[PDB]
Order: sequence, then C-alpha cells, then structure tokens
Amino acid sequence: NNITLNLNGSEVEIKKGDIFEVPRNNYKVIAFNEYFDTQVDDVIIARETLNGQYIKRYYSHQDITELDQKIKDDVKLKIEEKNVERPFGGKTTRYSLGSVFKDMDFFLVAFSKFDRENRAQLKLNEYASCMLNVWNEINTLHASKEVFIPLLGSGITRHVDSDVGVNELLHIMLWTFQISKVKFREPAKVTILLYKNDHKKINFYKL
Amino acid sequence: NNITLNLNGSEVEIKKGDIFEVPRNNYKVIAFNEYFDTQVDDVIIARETLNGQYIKRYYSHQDITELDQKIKDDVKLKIEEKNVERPFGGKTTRYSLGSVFKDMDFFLVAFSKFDRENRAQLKLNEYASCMLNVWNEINTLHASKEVFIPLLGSGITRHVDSDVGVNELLHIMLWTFQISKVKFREPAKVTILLYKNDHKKINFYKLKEFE
Ligand SMILES: Nc1ncnc2c1ncn2[C@@H]1O[C@H](COP(=O)(O)OP(=O)(O)OC[C@H]2O[C@@H](n3cnc(C[C@H](N)C(=O)O)c3)[C@H](O)[C@@H]2O)[C@@H](O)[C@H]1O
Ligand SMILES: Nc1ncnc2c1ncn2[C@@H]1O[C@H](COP(=O)(O)OP(=O)(O)OC[C@H]2O[C@@H](n3cnc(C[C@H](N)C(=O)O)c3)[C@H](O)[C@@H]2O)[C@@H](O)[C@H]1O
Repeated sequence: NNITLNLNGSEVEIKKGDIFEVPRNNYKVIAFNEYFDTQVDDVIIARETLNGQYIKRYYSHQDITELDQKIKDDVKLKIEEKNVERPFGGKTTRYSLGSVFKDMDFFLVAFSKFDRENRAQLKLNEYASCMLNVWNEINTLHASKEVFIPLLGSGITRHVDSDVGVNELLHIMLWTFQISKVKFREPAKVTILLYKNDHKKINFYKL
Repeated sequence: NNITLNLNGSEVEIKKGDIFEVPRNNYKVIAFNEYFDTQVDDVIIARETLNGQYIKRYYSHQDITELDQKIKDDVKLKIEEKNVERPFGGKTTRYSLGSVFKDMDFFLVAFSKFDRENRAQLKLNEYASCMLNVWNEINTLHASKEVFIPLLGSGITRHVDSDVGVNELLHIMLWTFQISKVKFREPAKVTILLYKNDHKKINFYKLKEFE
C-alpha cells in the first residue's frame, strides 16, 4: 500500500521501495552511528545494516580512507567528545546525535549510540531528539530536492528503555516532522520508504 | 471553552484556570530557568513571570536560602556546566533543560536558557527537547496524582529562531506528550491551564484533530 499524508500543506509520502533505487536527482538518508564508523567487519559495523550495505556498495577500502578524512574535516559536525576508548577499534570522535554529513546525494546520519560492546542503542527520548535534529538538517539542506528516508530505528537499533513498535517509530518520525515544520514553514518533500514485509506491518488506516 | 482530549486512551484536559488555585493534593508545574534562579529583582527573575509569582507568594527571603540549598543538594538534577559567569548576579550551576526539582506539591522546571543579558530564550528544537524531558519527569514522578501545567513558553520566553505562535506551542506540548506516552504507557493524568482570556486565542478545533 502507498499513501501520501497532507500535513497542513506539507505532503509526506509513505510507500514501499528501495533506498538504493532512487534516481540520482534526489537525496537519500542512511543511518550511521555517533562516530560515523566505516569499518564493516561485522564487529563494529554489520554488513546487514544500511550503514554496512551503503559502504560496501559504493566504497572500496582505499576510498573509505578519503571518506574518513572528509567527515573529520567537516567543521559543521558538532563534536560531543574526543579521544574516546574503543576497545575493539573504531573512530574516537563522538558527534551529536542527528548530525548529518553530506556525501554527494546521500545524507549520512549520526543516528545511534555505541557502547563498549559496539551495541547500537537509543533511549526513546534520544531517538525523538535525534529525529528532531535529522529533520532540522534535512529542512536546511534539501534545496528543493526530494528527500528519501528509511524507517529509522526499525533495524538492529536497540531501544533500551521502551517496547516501541515499528508503527510507533513511524509515528515519532511524523510527530517530530510536524514539530520541525514550525521552524521551517517550507519543509522538504520527504518520502519514507518501507522495505519488504515492513510494508504490511504498518497500519495505513491509522496513518 | 474547555475540552478534554483522548490521546490513544490517555486523557489530557485543556481548560481555563489559575495554577495557584489548584487543590494541594495535585501537582503543579512552574517554569524556572536553567539555573533555578530565585532572585526576583526584575533583573534576573522578573516578578511578572510565574517563576517570580511563585517565589514571592510562597517564599520569604529567608526561606529562599533553604530552597537554594535543597536544589543544589538534589543529586538527580543533571548538571550541564558549573561556574558559569553571571555578570549581573545569579546562580552559576547550569542544569539540563527540562530538569524537574520537586518542591512539595510543585514541580519546578529548568525551562529556559539565560544569556549574559539574562534574556530567557529557547530555540525551537530546545523547546521541543525541553518538553520531552518534562513529560519524562512528570510521567516518572506523578504517583497517580493529577498534574497541572501552564502553557509553557507563552510568556516572556523568547523563541529566537521561529515565529511560533501560542497554538503551535500547545501543539508541540501535545506532540511531545504523545512521544513520551510510548515509553510511559500509563502516563500521568494531565491538565493544561490557560490564563484569563488566553483561551480565546486557542483554536480548539485544531486541538481535537489530535484524536
Ligand atoms: N534497501 C533498503 N531500502 C529501504 N529500506 C531498507 C532497505 N534495506 C533495509 N531497509 C529497512 O530500513 C530500515 C532501516 O535499516 P537500518 O538502517 O539497517 O536500521 P536502523 O535501526 O535504522 O539503523 C541501524 C543502526 O545500527 C548501527 N549499526 C551498524 N552496524 C551495527 C552492528 C553493531 N556491532 C551492533 O551490533 O549494533 C550497528 C548503524 O550505524 C545504524 O545507526 C530497516 O527496517 C530495514 O529493514
Ligand atoms: N496564575 C496562572 N495560572 C495559569 N496560567 C498562568 C497564570 N499566570 C500566567 N499564566 C500564563 O501561563 C503561561 C506561562 O507563564 P510564564 O511561566 O510566566 O511564561 P513562560 O514563557 O512559560 O516561562 C517564563 C520563562 O522566563 C523565565 N524568566 C523569569 N524571569 C525572567 C526575566 C528575565 N530577566 C528576562 O528578561 O528574560 C525570565 C522563567 O524562568 C521561565 O523559564 C503564560 O501564557 C501566562 O500568561
């Protein structure tokens, strides 16, 4: 099923699709972690995540070195902490949740937190506040292009202080989008893509 | 014009009322600043705010000393920074926005930020993130009692990066309430109070659309 929600003049469309099949004339969101980690060894970053699929599909190992340098050099990324201890490897600079690094037509999001076991996790309020910063970045950077975003949080992300369901993750995305709209009266045209069986789990009647 | 909203099995009532006329057996929310400042001299804290009215109504200058001590003794208040320079006076410990200090039947909220001019202000995302933490504390502390709350942000607070109106502040309060409900599936029974003729500036039709 495909739907288009008119949110007081701003249309958000929810439909089935593949984030990697969107034409190049559009922006695509991919959730990274609070370190923008790029090591896809199934230890730090897992190849099953979009974070992992994106790096393996578009980046050779020597290209990853340049990507790490461009992120490090992006002065707009707000730093929360430096010289953090990663016991199994990984980058040592932690960024604010919801920070967006622009990688050509892709918006790479500092989405989830990592502990010393490299377990991606968010408290519910951290998830809500992260999405707020994501819409803030998206509404700033869209430049009249359309933005495609997956159902952020509905993957391996551990929601450690709630029993939130995928339908509720979608509702939090729409609520924080409506909050962000108040600041950006002309927001981006956003499309939320559902993947495979996740399209059936969403109740479009309530949506 | 008084209405009750049913938000997925949770009732949030919006009515006209006076926060200082609520029965003692209920919890009442009052917005302080990020420092929990208590000096009402119209320089730091202005007597026109609920922050100032609450202090003048219930606290002598001698009692304020004990209140200042009880706040800094509260280990639950998360500290963002210590020893900030206040050029015109005030407290130097800064707390996370939305921190709630419980003062008997009152919830005192670290609501707004202060600059070196002592200007209460919030960016819109700071306001939304503040309300998120407020509902978190309220849903944690309510203990089956009813919680009464004013329309936070609709007073002297400066919204510095948007043209947010009164109705939109109320909509953000409800949206952040709905988010916090996902974590607290038995949320507090909440009543939002509108003062004097502020109910006349509220579009109650748009409020019912939250159902
Ligand atoms: N082609 C496609 N098009 C459109 N939608 C698609 C799609 N394919 C799949 N979807 C669906 O889209 C939803 C989102 O997908 P996804 O982004 O993967 O999930 P997420 O929860 O939003 O984010 C994951 C978080 O974990 C971190 N992380 C990275 N590696 C680790 C391992 C670590 N050691 C640990 O154990 O934690 C942790 C990573 O940095 C990130 O922050 C999902 O429903 C999926 O089915
Ligand atoms: N009896 C009643 N019952 C029910 N509702 C009532 C009521 N009375 C009034 N209402 C209505 O309730 C709404 C909220 O009232 P109120 O709390 O006053 O406004 P607020 O924006 O939510 O919070 C103010 C912020 O500024 C800070 N601040 C403190 N002093 C300064 C001066 C500083 N030098 C500067 O210049 O900034 C700044 C203070 O710490 C706080 O964070 C409003 O619509 C009002 O009409």
